[PDB]
Amino acid sequence: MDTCATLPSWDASTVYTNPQQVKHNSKRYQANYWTQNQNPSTNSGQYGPWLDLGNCVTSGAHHHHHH
Repeated sequence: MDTCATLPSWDASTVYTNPQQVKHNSKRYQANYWTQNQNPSTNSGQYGPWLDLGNCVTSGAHHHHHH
């Protein structure tokens, strides 16, 4: 069962926060701070409302070592 089918989801009215993951069209994205409600691709420059994540699952290997 998918790692990316248990992620939180965004709500259209809600202003989003620091980089938790939210999902849409069964992929995810990550907000940095308050959103623009614009496309992320076009905002791939100056200001970063939300990042468009290339993957769904987190990367292999874990630099955090469970302290």
